[PDB]
Amino acid sequence: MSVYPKALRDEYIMSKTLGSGEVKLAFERKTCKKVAIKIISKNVETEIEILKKLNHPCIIKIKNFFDAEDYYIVLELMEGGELFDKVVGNKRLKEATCKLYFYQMLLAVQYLHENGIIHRDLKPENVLLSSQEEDCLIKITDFGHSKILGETSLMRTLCGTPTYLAPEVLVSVGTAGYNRAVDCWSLGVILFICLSGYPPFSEHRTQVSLKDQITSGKYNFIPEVWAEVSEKALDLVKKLLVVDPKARFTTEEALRHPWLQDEDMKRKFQDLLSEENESTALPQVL
Amino acid sequence: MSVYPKALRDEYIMSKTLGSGEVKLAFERKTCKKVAIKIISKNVETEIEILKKLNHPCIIKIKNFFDAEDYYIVLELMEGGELFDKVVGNKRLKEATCKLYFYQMLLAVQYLHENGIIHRDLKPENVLLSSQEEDCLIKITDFGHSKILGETSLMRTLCGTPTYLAPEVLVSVGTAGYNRAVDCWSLGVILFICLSGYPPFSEHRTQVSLKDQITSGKYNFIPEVWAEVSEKALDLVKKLLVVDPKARFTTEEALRHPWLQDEDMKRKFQDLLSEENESTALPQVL
Ligand SMILES: Nc1cc(-c2cccnc2)n[nH]1
Ligand SMILES: Nc1cc(-c2cccnc2)n[nH]1
Ligand SMILES: [Cl-]
Ligand SMILES: [Cl-]
Repeated sequence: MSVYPKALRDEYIMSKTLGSGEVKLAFERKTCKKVAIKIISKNVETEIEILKKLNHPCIIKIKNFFDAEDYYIVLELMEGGELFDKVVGNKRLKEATCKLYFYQMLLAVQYLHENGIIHRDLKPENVLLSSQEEDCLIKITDFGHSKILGETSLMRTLCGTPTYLAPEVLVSVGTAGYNRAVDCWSLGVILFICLSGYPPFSEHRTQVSLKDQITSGKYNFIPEVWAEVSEKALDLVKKLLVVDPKARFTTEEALRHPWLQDEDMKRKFQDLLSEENESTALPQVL
Repeated sequence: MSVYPKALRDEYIMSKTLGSGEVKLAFERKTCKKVAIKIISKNVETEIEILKKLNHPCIIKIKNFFDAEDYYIVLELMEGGELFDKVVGNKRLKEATCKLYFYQMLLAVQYLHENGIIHRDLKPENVLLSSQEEDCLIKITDFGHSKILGETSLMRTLCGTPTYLAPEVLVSVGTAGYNRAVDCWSLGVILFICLSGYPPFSEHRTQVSLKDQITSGKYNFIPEVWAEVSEKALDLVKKLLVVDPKARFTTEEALRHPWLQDEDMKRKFQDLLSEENESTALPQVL
């Protein structure tokens, strides 16, 4: 009881659903190559604007866009699907795999912040794996909730005498420009789930409200589970799941952390990178 | 070394400067009536959008707009000029006059908030008097810094499970939707200046920083000055200059305050209103 717009249909051959909410597999007619088409029912203009400008190997790339009776966003296909499907229902990833994926999430999020973009909705369902192999490339998706940086409204206000300026505004100055720390919290919640198989904060088998657990920063620590996990890995989690956003670890601090000082891991990612990049490598000036 | 655009020039005869920063007096050709033309050098689109939709006797009305090499905003002329020029350099207004003007500022700001608009830059230089008479109509101007309401970004976020939501975001929930209280602070600083002739917070003859005076909410109280002012008037000032924005008086609470329960004042404003409105009164169905 619905059709695809003529414009989309002219360029792509639509196929099977990859993930409803919907995301469909499609074939670009010109190349005969698999693509992914994200259908948004009728903020998307901001998302396209962000996507088009951003260029990193661990951030999803926009290939095409259709503004019809619904929104159609053509993206590169990720054959591994969602990271969520690897962690769902107490399923746990090996420490090495966690590092390989985490490192990439850190590089991706560092890039975003470097470029003044805050994702705001990082989750295992927004981290996509490139292949059905455990040693693969990851890419960050869903820039729907993303925000463009600048405390510009406060900065403009501060340029004047605060004769008439309310105290709450002068108070906010202390915290202002730490909105990006929300993404480091999120990564910290992601890293906990990956390593343990379980969430740090939940309403399962507890009296304390999800709100209170988070505000206090008192995560559920199950020793039996974490015993199979290194002290370095847990130290990093502890460093990102810090209530004070000014005290919280940045992507830079996390990347400098001992847990990430792994040359084997760094080499594997570089090998996966060159493997992807080998297909489109133009001969070069020597 | 500059000219007015042909489009503006086709409709208006530009005249003398009313206030630089610039604001010029002009004559609408069709009516031979005095107008005020605000020239902004190349947010104005938001300001026009707000102005066009808002309709209250104590809020400036937009008559025309020109988007040229500069921005030109045609507004109703206010022959009394800025309220700032009545309070500048220890000059003080009589209590009755303060009430008449304050009441109108409260009605104007109530309207804004009722309609989901926060002015954000209320000052005596943004309050315009209709005539050179002390008993006159006032109108609120400069919607440049104004913001359109809705905690929509937090509201959208709260619709989900906060498994991955940062604690600072859950903390902000307590305060969220009290941004309008910034305008009540501002009015409170305005009312202090009008009644006393002096500002509540300044770096003049004091050790404590302007920031600290405001954050603490410790205004400069000079008894000798305020002795000539009623306890009701000062009680209202004390009620608006409250550090906690949740505890601070709203426009509704202020309008309900004993100081404003003045039928003589309310009658005078109504008489000034009908006097302005008499010119454009269409005969009506009886
Ligand atoms: N852009 C993109 C989305 C997807 C996907 C794959 C499987 C399930 N859900 C989403 N792949 N590539
Ligand atoms: N719209 C408007 C502005 C002004 C004005 C008058 C005098 C000084 N500064 C501004 N009258 N009416
Ligand atoms: Cl179809
Ligand atoms: Cl000219």
